[PDB]
Amino acid sequence: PATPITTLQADGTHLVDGYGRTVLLHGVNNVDKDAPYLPAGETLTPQDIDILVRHGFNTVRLGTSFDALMPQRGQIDEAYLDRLTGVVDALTARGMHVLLDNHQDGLSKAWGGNGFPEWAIESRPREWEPNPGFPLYYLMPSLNAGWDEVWGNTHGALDHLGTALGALAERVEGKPGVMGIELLNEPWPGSRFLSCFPNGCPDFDRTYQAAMQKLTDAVRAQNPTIPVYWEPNVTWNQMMPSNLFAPPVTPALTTADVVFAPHDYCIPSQLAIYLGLPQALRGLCVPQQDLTWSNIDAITERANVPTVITSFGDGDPTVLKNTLARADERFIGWQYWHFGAGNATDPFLGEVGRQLVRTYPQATAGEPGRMIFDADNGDFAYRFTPRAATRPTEIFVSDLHYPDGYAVQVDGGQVTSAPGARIVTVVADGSGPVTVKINRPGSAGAEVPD
Ligand code: NA
Repeated sequence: PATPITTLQADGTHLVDGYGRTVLLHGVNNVDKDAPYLPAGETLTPQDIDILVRHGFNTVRLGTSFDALMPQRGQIDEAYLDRLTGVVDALTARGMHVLLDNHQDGLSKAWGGNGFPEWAIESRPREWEPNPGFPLYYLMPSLNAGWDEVWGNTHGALDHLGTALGALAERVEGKPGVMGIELLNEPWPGSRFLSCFPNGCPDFDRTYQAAMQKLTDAVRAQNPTIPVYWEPNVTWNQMMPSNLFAPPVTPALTTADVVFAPHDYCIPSQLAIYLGLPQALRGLCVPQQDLTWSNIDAITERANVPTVITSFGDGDPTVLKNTLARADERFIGWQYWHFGAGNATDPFLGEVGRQLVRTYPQATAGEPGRMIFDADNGDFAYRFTPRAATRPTEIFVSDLHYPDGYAVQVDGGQVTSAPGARIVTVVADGSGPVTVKINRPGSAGAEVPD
């Protein structure tokens, strides 16, 4: 008898469910970048969804796009919206919190990318201008001129995008499992991007923040309560800090339920995948990714809003621990790139899945304390401080790490679930801290960090 899914509400840095519990989201991306969008029989199947549930994932970052929503000037595609809501409903029915990702790469299909419809952008690449494809096409002069049209609202591109996202927001209004709308994937600053280096671009971030606020206000005009997810400008991915929410340079947030949505990629990993550069350069992933996490801490400290890592990984098993361990340190959730529809085999049964599939507290009837998971042998420890909630703490137990079953110990509380349950339920004895250990029966287990 599964716990009915609820809306999530940001309370400082916490996402809190309808039962008063603090939620940790671990899941995947599923994004359709080419017309026709979400066509019959090419979306996530019940077998796909069974795979996600089996491995205890509780979120999907589901792609949409301006092009999908408004493929002709001023004309919402209501049929596309039917198809999208069908996928959303399928996911939320199985306990997945769905984040609607307004996706783009390279601005538009004019450049071989996706996201903004071609009718909305005037700029076009010339026949003689080199196009290196993703990701280096962000250096093309015509693609930069396109971005300038966006941030200058030269031809009303953001006004139309506001209409599109407003229509989406209206369509999903009232659905508790919709965790929000992510306003724009990887926003690129355009022609003056060199102002972001080597230490960020406060003036651009003022422009960007105002655009995100305008979009947020348009969304909220049609759906007053839906959470909105704001990415940093994408020079973030080249180690640059964000200047969002940094008065007096940029405004303090005065809008409820805004969540920070950064990505966490290793540059040399991505360069090896897309350019064929030496894989051994990934020697630098650890220190470079540590820089990203430090940039996240700065936002957390200054703005006091939640963070979800909305994209990371991209098939490289060597880099995952850098995200996973640092996210666990901060009790921050995440969505892995990428999970395709129509899987003929479970793609989580190898090295990537060994790390992504974890024992973890999906919802805590308390304030989270420190947590560790050992992805080699399944050792798990977690401490938290109880607060009153209307449901118990629920901890998903990896279906991969315990081939002879699992043992659970709780200090300061009790296990109320059956032996071998997929979900461990824990009720606190009192006001004092609760410590949960889960491990293989013969293991001495993990210790709570610090
Ligand atoms: Na498609």
